[PDB]
Amino acid sequence: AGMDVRESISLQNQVSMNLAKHVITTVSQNSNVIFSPASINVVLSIIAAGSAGATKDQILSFLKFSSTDQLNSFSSEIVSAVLADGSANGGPKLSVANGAWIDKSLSFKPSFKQLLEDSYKAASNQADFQSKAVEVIAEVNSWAEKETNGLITEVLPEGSADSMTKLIFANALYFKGTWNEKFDESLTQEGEFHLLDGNKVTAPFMTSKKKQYVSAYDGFKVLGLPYLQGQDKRQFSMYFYLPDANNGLSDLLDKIVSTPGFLDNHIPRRQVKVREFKIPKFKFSFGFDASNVLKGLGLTSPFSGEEGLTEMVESPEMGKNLCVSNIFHKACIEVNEEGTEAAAASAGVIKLRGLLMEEDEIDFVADHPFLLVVTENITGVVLFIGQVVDPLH
Repeated sequence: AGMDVRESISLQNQVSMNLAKHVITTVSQNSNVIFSPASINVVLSIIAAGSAGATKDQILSFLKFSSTDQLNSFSSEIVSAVLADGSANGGPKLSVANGAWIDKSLSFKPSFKQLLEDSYKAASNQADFQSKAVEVIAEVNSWAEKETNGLITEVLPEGSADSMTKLIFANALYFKGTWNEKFDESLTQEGEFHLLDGNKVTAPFMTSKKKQYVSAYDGFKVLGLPYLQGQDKRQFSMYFYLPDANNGLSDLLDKIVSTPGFLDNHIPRRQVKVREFKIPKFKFSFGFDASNVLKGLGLTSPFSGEEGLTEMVESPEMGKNLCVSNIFHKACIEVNEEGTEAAAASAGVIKLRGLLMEEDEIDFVADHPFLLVVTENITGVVLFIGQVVDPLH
């Protein structure tokens, strides 16, 4: 067809929430999740580019773009700019690891290797999966560690690739940002978090008396926490989606998944007065092989010998029945008090106005499971989706 990048992104983000739903289905009740839909979609764009026929088409439709050219450009023009490190300019720190390895019984078309290098800044290599799978795993891990300056350490789990492994992708996204408004660490206090299994646990909750970006909706609330920008043009924020009910998470995610444009429509844009305001600290990483959940969402062709990836390698006999073995992804997230030390003080106009008006106050107390979304606000691109079901792990 033909379509605006804004609507592409809006469609993608909805599919991404359903992907998040399916990932959550594969972990235990109390397992935290964090992953980067953008990075996943970067891999799928790479795969589309090395494919054709019903396979190219199936991925094209999954990703909401009409051609491989559209994908390629959206990646290099938009996604990479969004995924670029911002620390040099005072914005958040981001680091990306992006690569493909194929059993050395094969070889990529030189042309494919250049596309990966140019539109994607992605490595491509051969490996001896057939006889040295254990070494290849360590090699890929060392490589990812090198690409992320030691930040991400183990994209492939032990025993994840073997003598049958033919084609893998390894992808990682590290992000660390300073809040636009620090929390006073002196105010952090222990408190009860209510687990989905019915039990409670004691955990550090941050608090504040400053005004917050919070909106209430039917059955849930949303909090936005902007990241310090510096000279970075991008504007990152983290959003918290908090069901009213302690066990409401699953239903809230069902609502999100079934409502087109949900994310575009639940962005709190006004700082309002909070009465009770509690945010649990948390810090964790999360990794998975995307191949199975994607098959679950019906994106089956890249992983089936049926069609294959005939535009990726050189031997048409090898390219026939060649498919993706694994898509290894790793992400990590952290929430603490750290905010900018360089803020200009506020004039206090709105505070003064409050001495003359009756401003309505609101609670946002995240003492139970909530969803997480990290987005770049200018493009609307989503860096991370996650769930915090247990702050202590």
